[PDB]
Amino acid sequence: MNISRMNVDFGNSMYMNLIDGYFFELPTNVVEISKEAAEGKFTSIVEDPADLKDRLLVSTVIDETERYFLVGELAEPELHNKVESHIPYVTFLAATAYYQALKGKREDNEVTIEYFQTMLPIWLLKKLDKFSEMQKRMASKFLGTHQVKVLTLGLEKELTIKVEDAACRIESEVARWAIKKNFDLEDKDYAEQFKNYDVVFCDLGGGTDDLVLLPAGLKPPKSRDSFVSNTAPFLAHLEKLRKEKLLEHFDSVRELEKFIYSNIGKTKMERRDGNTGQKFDLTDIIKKSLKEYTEIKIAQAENTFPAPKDKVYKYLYFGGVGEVLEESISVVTEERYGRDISESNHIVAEDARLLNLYGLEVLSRAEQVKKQANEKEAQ
Ligand SMILES: Nc1ncnc2c1ncn2[C@@H]1O[C@H](COP(=O)(O)OP(=O)(O)O)[C@@H](O)[C@H]1O
Ligand SMILES: [Mg+2]
Repeated sequence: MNISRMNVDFGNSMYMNLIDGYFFELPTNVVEISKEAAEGKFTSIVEDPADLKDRLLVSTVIDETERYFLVGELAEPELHNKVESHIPYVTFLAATAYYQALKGKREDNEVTIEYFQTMLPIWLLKKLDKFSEMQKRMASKFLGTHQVKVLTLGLEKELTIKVEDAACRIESEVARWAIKKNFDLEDKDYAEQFKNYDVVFCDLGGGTDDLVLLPAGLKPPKSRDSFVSNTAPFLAHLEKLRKEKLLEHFDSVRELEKFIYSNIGKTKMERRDGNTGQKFDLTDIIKKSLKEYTEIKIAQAENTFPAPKDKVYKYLYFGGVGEVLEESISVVTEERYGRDISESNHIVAEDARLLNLYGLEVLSRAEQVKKQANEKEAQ
């Protein structure tokens, strides 16, 4: 099987990837188990490749040792350095094997990837004096030939995966390409509102909040000071909310997190007991808590890059939390700056959760065009 473009967002909450324009995502969990635990782990055969996604049991050889991993939703009932940790690498292998099983032939045991692309979080890059070298090591982790075994009964095989070319971009910053261009590499009219304003890109996530200062026209950051990461996370805010106000309704922060993004955006946020179908309106409690958090976010962003009083900044909010907070952001910015500045200067991205990934996708299409241009000039 041949893959032209593969773009990966190793999130803290979800692994997400686009493979030749095809989207799917997996829970980030990777649990390492022993050989005997993996045997007699999985009991009944599966035949439909789609079922593999929730049943990812793989092995791969690491430092000449064959090790066994539960990946994604199968790892569920059981901030890492993205470069030196095996977790992203193992997730990538399982993801690729899943896509092969879903879209490819049973007897095809080989996958070639022309162009692999991922990225690194700002909090990790800022620890080093040079971003480029860490990004190069990240890319090198995926370049070349790898093998993985699928041990899920019914879909067993050892897959050889060959990555011909690989690159690593900067999270949050790279998302600007999803605003600048569409996948046909046309300039977006949507980006014109940022033609004359420096923009603070606010990547609001579950575990970090990363901000990039983009000079007018969504141009590259001027220096290292234009990249900032914060850690007083959204998940801690939810788990404090759960233990204080909602202990009755959620036994884990993951449950509360799932209920919120599933239910934010409608007028009533209703919790549904499965046994008796009884109803609990949790709307007031939740929007109130989200507004609190948003007030902290707006203030952080405002204070992160001290806008000089002869400059007007605009703010573009994204990430999965940005998506959830969209309503809250509109309310809070209107209270704080007035309606006019709220609407024109505080923008929540559409596809906020997927913007980084989409930025990779745009770069991979430009790269793909560049390649074909180069190869035809080669005569
Ligand atoms: N459809 C969705 N699936 C999963 N999470 C979502 C979804 N929509 C919004 N979210 C929110 O996205 C957050 C994860 O944000 P993300 O940008 O992935 O940051 P991180 O990678 O740090 O978790 C979750 O806390 C969740 O509340
Ligand atoms: Mg992210």
